[PDB]
Amino acid sequence: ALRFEALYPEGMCPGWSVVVKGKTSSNTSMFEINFLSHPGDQIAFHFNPRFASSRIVCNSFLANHWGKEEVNKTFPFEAKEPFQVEIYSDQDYFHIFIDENKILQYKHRQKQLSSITKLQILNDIEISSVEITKRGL
Amino acid sequence: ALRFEALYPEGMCPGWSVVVKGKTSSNTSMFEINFLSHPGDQIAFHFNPRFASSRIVCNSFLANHWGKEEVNKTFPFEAKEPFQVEIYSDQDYFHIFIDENKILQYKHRQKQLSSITKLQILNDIEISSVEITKRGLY
Repeated sequence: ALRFEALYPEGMCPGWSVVVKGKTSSNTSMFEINFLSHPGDQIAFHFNPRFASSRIVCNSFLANHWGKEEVNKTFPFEAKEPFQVEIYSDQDYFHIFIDENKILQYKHRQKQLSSITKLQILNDIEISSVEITKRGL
Repeated sequence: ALRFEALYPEGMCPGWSVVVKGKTSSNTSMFEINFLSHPGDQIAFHFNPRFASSRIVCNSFLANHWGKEEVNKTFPFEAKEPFQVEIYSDQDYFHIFIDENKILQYKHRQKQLSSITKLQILNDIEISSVEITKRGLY
């Protein structure tokens, strides 16, 4: 289920911060935040907290398939408790901060960062706020 | 051209704030912020600062035509300089602020507030931030 999507045709990578605040209703479900590139809606970065297993799965969906999963055991989420996820990209990585602490970085596989124009948030997250802000200046 | 669009299928009206920061590139063009209703991306609320004449036009496209234009008495914007515009909706109005100071209110003409699922930003605005936030105690 699509919960939120933003489109910024000039490109939201690198140099933009994305802050998502909300909470997850179920202790067994999951949500994802995807950064998509044009053309073809390829997933440059897929950030997928899985509450049933208490893992964050990250990957990219390029050339119509997933690549190698990067699985992180740092899981700063609890069902029904508000959280804040901040994502920023520089020339080389996506950086994830959760409740103000650094969690992981994900190295770019899609190098056409400026073609990343869409932010998509799916599944079990009740969104209270999305903020997208230019920082690379 | 389209500068930004956001979609929240659960309906971003009423009880949501939208905060847009940016500046114009030209001294004499215009930009607009539209709230769009589902289905059909219909223009429930159109907010159009026009820098050539220094007028803000607000309107809706309903029943197949643009309604009566509401032209604001003042124009607090300056071209080529950062600004912060906030739009908040309750049961009766869109409320518009600049630098957190209320500019105008626009009475809802589209009554299907829950069907307003898209925020669209067009034309001469170099966006630096968009924030869309649910009001906690509505």
